[PDB]
Amino acid sequence: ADLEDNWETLNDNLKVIEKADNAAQVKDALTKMRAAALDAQKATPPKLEDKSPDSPEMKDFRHGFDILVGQIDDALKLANEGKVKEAQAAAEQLKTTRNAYIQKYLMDGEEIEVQKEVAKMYSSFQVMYTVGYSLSLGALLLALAILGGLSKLHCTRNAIHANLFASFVLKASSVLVIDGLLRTLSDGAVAGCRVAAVFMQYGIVANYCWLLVEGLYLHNLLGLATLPERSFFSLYLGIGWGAPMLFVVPWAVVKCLFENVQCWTSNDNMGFWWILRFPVFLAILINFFIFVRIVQLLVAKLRARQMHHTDYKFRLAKSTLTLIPLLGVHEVVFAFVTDEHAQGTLRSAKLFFDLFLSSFQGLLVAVLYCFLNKEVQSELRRRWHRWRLGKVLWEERN
Repeated sequence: ADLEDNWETLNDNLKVIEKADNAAQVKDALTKMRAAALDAQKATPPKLEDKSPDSPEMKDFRHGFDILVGQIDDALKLANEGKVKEAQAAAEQLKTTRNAYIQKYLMDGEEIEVQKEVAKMYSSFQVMYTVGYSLSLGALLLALAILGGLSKLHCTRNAIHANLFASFVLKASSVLVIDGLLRTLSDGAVAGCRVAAVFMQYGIVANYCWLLVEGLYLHNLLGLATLPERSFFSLYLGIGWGAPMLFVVPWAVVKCLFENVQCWTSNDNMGFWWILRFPVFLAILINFFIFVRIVQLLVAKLRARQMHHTDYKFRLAKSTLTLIPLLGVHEVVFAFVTDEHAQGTLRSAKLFFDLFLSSFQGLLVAVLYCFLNKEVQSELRRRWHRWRLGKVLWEERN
């Protein structure tokens, strides 16, 4: 019905035709273009809303679509004869008619301004996630700098975090190299982000095994609180790190050299479902059934008053069960919840909405586990006054 909708149908199906491998694909796309052209022909472009429906402009507008439908039918005849290449070549000539007959009626005084307003919004969203990730990066760089090299260093919990934070810092930095290189002999830099896109998919799944570790070593460790093994789990600590590398790295490094295109590799279906969608789904599934037993045993400690309102075990509990569903579900909606291709206008809205939450991802983890823990806040203020005292006595020495 709406002209922009039919106009989008025409553009996406041109793309379908351009990338088609057989006549049936071309035929189906041309069919959708014909139907779209027929609908658009009955609409009123913005520049002619004040004009009469019988105006010479509206008659010109409608004749352009008669020409287009004519060319579409010519391309259909070719596709129906199995002439894929000829039909594809014919489809490339539609843009010529659209530009000369219809394009002059969409770009008017008001509509040529919207073009820039929409443009400064996508470039604002471009820094809006760049800022998110830079702060998310900096948070984790600071969160690790305080936990690393301390009396916290003697903690094993403050290591299964130090790596969880290391998985989000590897990702955020990879995204700022993709973002950076995508706006800059030349192949000495063009292939430079290709090796960087590796770490991003690597550290995109990795931030889900470390999210598996946090869920299990609340259960297997604090949940049970009866088993002697606790520190010797390094055999499954920085080894859990291995699953988002083993069932990812070949499924993307070998599948890339097979069908490589741009820096940020696009949907290959067979390629990426095996690459990252495999271990991220394996991790979010088994993290739910442990989570529901976590709360099941947590409420048992209410009447028994074991895990008290001020227990260190209970603090970690109201911070890890706050990161297993929030982070888990919203980055599960990411792959397939609104799984229909639909159109580009509605597709980008999903992408930009996922990029916004996916940017400030490592900020909230750095806050929940590091900057919000009460024994972390205290040791920090302890050594601050001791350093300050240190400086005072140092000035007295000389």
